[PDB]
Amino acid sequence: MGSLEQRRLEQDKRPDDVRDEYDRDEARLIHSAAFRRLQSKTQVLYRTRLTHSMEVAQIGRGIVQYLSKNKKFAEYHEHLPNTSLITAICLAHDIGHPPFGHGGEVALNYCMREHGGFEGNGQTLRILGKLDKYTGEHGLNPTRRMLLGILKYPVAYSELVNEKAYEQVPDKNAPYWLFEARMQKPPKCYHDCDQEIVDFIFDGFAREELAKFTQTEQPIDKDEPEKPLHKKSLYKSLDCTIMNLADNISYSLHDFEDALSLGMITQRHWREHFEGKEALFNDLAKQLVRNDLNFDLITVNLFHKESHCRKEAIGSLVNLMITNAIIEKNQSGCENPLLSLEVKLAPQIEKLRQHIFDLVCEQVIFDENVQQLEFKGQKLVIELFQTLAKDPNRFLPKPTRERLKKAGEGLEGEHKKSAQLRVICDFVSGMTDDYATKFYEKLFTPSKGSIF
Amino acid sequence: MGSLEQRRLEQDKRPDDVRDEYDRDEARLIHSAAFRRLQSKTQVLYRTRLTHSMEVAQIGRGIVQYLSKNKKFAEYHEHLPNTSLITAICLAHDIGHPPFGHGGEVALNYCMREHGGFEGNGQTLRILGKLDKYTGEHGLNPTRRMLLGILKYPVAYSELVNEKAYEQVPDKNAPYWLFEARMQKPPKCYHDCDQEIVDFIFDGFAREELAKFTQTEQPIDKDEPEKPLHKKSLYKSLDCTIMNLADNISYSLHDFEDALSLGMITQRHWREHFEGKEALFNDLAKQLVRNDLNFDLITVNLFHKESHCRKEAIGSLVNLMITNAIIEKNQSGCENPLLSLEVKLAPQIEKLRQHIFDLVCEQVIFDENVQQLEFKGQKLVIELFQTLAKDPNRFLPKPTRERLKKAGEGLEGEHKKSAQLRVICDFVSGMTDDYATKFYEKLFTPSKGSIF
Ligand SMILES: [Mg+2]
Ligand SMILES: [Mg+2]
Repeated sequence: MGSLEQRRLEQDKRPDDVRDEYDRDEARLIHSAAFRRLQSKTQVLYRTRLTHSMEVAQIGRGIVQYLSKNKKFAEYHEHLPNTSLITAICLAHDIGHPPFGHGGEVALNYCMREHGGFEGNGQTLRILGKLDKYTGEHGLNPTRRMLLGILKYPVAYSELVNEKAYEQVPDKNAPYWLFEARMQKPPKCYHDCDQEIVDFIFDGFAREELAKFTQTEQPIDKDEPEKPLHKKSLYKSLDCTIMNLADNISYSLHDFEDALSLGMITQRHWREHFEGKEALFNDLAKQLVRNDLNFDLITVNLFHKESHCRKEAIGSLVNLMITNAIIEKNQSGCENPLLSLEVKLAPQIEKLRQHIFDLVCEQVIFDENVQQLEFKGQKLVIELFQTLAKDPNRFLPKPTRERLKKAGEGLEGEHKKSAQLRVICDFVSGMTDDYATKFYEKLFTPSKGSIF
Repeated sequence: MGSLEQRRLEQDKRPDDVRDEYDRDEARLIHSAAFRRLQSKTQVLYRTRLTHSMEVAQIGRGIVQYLSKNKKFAEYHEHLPNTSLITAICLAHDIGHPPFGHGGEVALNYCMREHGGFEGNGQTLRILGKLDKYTGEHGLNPTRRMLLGILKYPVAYSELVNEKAYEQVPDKNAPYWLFEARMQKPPKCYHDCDQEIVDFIFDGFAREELAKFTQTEQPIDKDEPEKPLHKKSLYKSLDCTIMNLADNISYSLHDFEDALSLGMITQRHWREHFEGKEALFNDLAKQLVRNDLNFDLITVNLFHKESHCRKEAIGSLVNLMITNAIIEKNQSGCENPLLSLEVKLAPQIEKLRQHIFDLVCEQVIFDENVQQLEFKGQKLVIELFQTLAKDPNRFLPKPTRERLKKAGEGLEGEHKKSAQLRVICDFVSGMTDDYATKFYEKLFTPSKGSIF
């Protein structure tokens, strides 16, 4: 089998470069157009995706550091990623996310219904492995282990999608962009047209390991037992578990901290969301003997006037989760360490992390005004994709027109159409929020737009 | 003397934390309000200060890595900073820069003429050591070595300023914000009101070392020999030399790369700026035997249609400077390694780096439209500072009103005034470009502004 430091394309380093291949991955990523676009992309609307990706990289390094010295896990030290690989994986995890976030993701998936759908994490793999113009046709040409580390869902769209969930009540009067977004969310997956990339990631493993590692589950009873739902992938690589843990800690605490600052989560919300289960903080305070973890003391410090009393509690909770990162084996039958080993929190810490994250989804993610803005990004992307798809040679830039022509060669009929719509999907998804707004305004908004 | 890992305020780590003090500095910085503000701050206007600071951190780590293995410099390996310290120093170097960049810096220095002036690098030290609300009154409370690493100019404003350079031809008809900005630029320095911070940084050194390390020079003949000019500090710490080298590589190549993309630097500009001295590339190509360094070959790749041919040359030039980082001793009489040792490029590489950077200043920094926008930031900040200074209790937020009251206590007369204007200067300088624009529009622009 192939090495983990192997790339799809041959790009050997000069003898002047003792940097390991994982550092070369970090260097290419930071100097890449896909990573620099994280500035003009916000996840909530304040906090940009670049800042979130840096905080996630910091948390992941702290996780890897904590594990690399805890001798209870000394048996697994050799399989931990290094500082450069965990950073590059953490800094790349939100690269594929489209403009306007979930509003744009639902939009592109709805437009690509007959052509493979769209999902952000799949586009992250698509950009990293092919789209980014660091190479001709191999993206940034990352190492096998880095590609595996960003593959959060190693199962294809077709193998996971349940198109019965897309079913809608007919409405002759509704425009094409007007629908319930929750019923058009894609499965978390990789795109079928990128199977070659996934083949490379998995050529360094035994095929029985691949079958066990790509196992899925059928979730049941989201509201009713017969409600149709997509299938979920079940397992991620070891490095991916570390990044996914850091990614959730930031969403649970750092987006919570921003919610306190903006006033979207009050102490009344806190004490009502924790009206029961004050032991989520208190019982932990007893076991670890940390008076700072007392529910009433940490509540006063979180909702304190002095900003140094809040950041001290946020950082205390950030440190509490990093110090409670355990590494177990997943219920996959895999014997490879990178496929069988998982990093996660202590069960009592995860209960507290989730319960803080649930208050964030309730007051921030599902705020009426936040959702109204997501729908507008849905309308904008749909209306932009339609127009770019109706006459792509009139509107698209010349290099994008070349890819669309190139994608259709050797293909005819419906396969040619899906391959060319994929290029348009990669063009729109690779837009920044302001670039997509300007592109919308040049095409539709009455008095806006300039030829330069 | 005191240790380099010592902080002004006592904030010892728990036994659960094996992170070194320099990693704790990196962790606090990333989760700090001052570092997160780098998203909404651009240096040129595209590339944000956050992205520039990440690229600088990457270059610095590559420099430290290259030096930590080159055995010609093995005698100095023990004095190199670690990965966390060089990152925190690189990620913090542009924290103090005000809104609208040099336009805002000239603005604040002009307003603070009688009250100590303003300079960005000084505010970086002021934020890191006192202003940031991570602690009560000690900022992020960084280690002594990190504070030293961001102290680019270890000489005070008063000791360097030449107020004859501020002299202006009288103009009764000109508004207060209308002046030549070049004649009101401050010296590169630290603010006199922050001498206590600088005292702490230097208590870990012998006083003779401090006198030699804080030596200055009087530059002569900017245009004419008798043209008045500020004095310059002469020496930086070892870690600061590494950060300052990375900071200049990014400005010389990464801002050059953006200039190619936006069309602000043409191949005609390149071949005319290099009409002579093609040997800046070619002679290096002969010594290192690198055909890619041929002037005509690298020109075709830099100004190529394929974006992978440009990024390959930019990264080749980024790698060429990192591989030519030498560490010598400065002409300071210092015997401490952190004060006597400097990191810099090979003389022939610096000639090429500077000559590329000169084309960036000519076509980008001094573009007429870029300068027109800088002046507008100058007008906006001046008009905002004046109004905030005329009635600070009517306009400033309550916490900022508390600091201004607190800064004036124990003082009367002109010293009280300068101390309270310093708080207003810290408030404006700590604004983001959009926050300062909204604050300007609430106060002056006819139909804009909301009470929320
Ligand atoms: Mg994320
Ligand atoms: Mg800089």
